[PDB]
Amino acid sequence: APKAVLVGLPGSGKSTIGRRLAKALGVGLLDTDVAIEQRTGRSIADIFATDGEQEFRRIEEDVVRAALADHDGVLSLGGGAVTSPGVRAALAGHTVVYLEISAAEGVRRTGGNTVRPLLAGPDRAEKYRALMAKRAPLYRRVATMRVDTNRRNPGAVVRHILSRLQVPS
Ligand SMILES: Nc1ncnc2c1ncn2[C@@H]1O[C@H](COP(=O)(O)OP(=O)(O)O)[C@@H](O)[C@H]1O
Ligand SMILES: O=C(O)C1=C[C@]2(O)C=CCO[C@H](C1)[C@@H]2O
Repeated sequence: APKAVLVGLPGSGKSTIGRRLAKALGVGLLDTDVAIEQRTGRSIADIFATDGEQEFRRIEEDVVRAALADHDGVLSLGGGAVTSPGVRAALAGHTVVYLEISAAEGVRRTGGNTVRPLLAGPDRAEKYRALMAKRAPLYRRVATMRVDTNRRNPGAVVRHILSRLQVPS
């Protein structure tokens, strides 16, 4: 039972915030993207490219379930995990922190040479806004807490999370 589950588009800060957040709570960080790659011995890009997204979502869903059952620290889901309904159902009852980012900032923060099957040029920004439109509702439905990561330098993001995790709502 993770202390917290982080959800958000790529660029929202799931590894930046999830590392600072897991240290602060004195527990480990688990990223389901890396967990997929450790389970399968394959890169994320190879699974998309070779087996298709539908088969990727199935490994993901099973990895997420396994992490929700097993992990006691901070768990960050890959950006599209929430599109699988059985991920959304497994998330019920958990502490879910939606990292909210704008398009322009998400795009800016994701502009390096990381391989992203669903977020490649040209028109990468237009893709990101399609991902947002599609997924923002899904993140809102599963989240038990929403945090703007736009301006906030990370340590302030984390501080906000901690004090919100401690008090009732
Ligand atoms: N609160 C923040 N402020 C500024 N930059 C951030 C913040 N959170 C993450 N970043 C930066 O944005 C990029 C994407 O970070 P990452 O944490 O991997 O996002 P995700 O893991 O959701 O894709 C990194 O270069 C990181 O330094
Ligand atoms: O937003 C996505 O669908 C994905 C985001 C990632 O977390 C990031 C990089 C590679 O693409 C897939 C799928 C990963 O799960």
